[PDB]
Amino acid sequence: AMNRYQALFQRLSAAQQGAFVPFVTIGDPNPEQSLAIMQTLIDAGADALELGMPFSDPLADGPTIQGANLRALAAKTTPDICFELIAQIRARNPETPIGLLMYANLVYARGIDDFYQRCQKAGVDSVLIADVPTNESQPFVAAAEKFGIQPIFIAPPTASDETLRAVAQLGKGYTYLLSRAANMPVHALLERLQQFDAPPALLGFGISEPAQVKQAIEAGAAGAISGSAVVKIIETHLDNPAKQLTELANFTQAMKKATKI
Amino acid sequence: AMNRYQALFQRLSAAQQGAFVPFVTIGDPNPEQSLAIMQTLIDAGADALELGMPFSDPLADGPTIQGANLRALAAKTTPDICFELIAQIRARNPETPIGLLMYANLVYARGIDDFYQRCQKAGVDSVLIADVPTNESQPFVAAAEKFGIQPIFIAPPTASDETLRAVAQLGKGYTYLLSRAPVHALLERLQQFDAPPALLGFGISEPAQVKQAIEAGAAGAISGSAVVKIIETHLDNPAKQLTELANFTQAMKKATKI
Repeated sequence: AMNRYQALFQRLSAAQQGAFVPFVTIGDPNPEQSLAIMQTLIDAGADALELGMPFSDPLADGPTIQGANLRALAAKTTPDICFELIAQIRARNPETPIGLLMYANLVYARGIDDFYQRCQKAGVDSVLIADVPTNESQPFVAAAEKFGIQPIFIAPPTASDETLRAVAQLGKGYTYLLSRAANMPVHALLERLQQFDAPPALLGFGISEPAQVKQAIEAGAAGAISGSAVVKIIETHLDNPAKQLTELANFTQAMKKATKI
Repeated sequence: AMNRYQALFQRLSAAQQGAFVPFVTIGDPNPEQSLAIMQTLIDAGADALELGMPFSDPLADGPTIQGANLRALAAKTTPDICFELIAQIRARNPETPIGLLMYANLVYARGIDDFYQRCQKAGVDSVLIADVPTNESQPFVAAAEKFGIQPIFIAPPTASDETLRAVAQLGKGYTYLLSRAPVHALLERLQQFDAPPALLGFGISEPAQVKQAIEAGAAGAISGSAVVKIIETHLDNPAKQLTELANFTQAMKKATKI
């Protein structure tokens, strides 16, 4: 029977909407507030969550998500903590698809198979391994398959046929369409992905305005994902937890509204 | 019994100079030219090399290092090739220290022991694991010890004490600092804990930053992205690309005179 994303997309299409998926780092600014943040996103109309686990990368300091990683680490977030938090979100929201956007480091650290087992225990739907190409993805996918987890791949504009083949054969759930930006390349790739029979596309890069969401859907994507812009809201109101939440709800409502009509 | 870095710093100390260490991505812009680039850097007075292996991280924000990865990968650079190029540089330059700056991904991918064994075979002196904190570095430090490789760690200024005695204890070769020229202070504790000599690696792209690093008390400076930017801006003319790298490396090394 249908996985959570297959059902989401069919239900949304019947409602003539696309999907809005916000991204947050788990444990930012601390576990308890991160739990409130995740629930607030769901309650305000996020169609699924995309979630990152924190790790240190001092050479890459500066961008918003790295900023989140530092806060979560300062709060002593560990992967065990991240899985406990995901479990609680899953228990309270049994229908909401939950995807993880991981870097390989933490997935290898305690064994690949171990990681995906923990994913199944916590109720994760999908895992996107940000920094391993499709042609090296075999042990990730084998693990994902064993634990019923949908593998999510990135498909850049330049994607080769053998890359898109892999996406369609190995990937489930959705395809992460990274577009760093005239419209023809995006239109070309959406059409290509369908011809290869890949999972539905979410446009995922630099998406910060409601109009970008509406445009993604108009071009034919299934929805859009917003990284930085959700995390930025958390950073802007670090001093005031209550306003973090009301601003995250307001932003989420605006972005989800742009998925309609 | 001195590793390549100890023999280096002994020499540099006698010559009244600090260290200049450029960074490049192995195989950027293709393997043959990368081999010319590495030799050009050494010939032009680089005291050691810091070298990366390319991999794809399309979500990353960091255009210089990203473009280097993309270039090297489009030219079909693989880890096997990286080790072959390293071995050639080593044969031709028996004394020059060669440090790898790696992300964990590639080190785990075919096994940690395997990776450090290939470093040994290739004549690599040190490995810095960019994305694993000292207090999680046990399996890297063990494989490093097993195969005679020196582990290098980053000491961020935010870091405290036990993080910092761990860096001085576990680390060998040099210590990588992201402080800019707080820095007097952080260098003080490092030397107080017997850390390996400290190199400044944040935003070092002009000779005046190299002189400032040394004046500040550091043993030298690492230019983390500047050399890659010269590659990037002279892609259409390989011979010029090499002339610009020689000139830049010369001017950076000169700035190391105490």
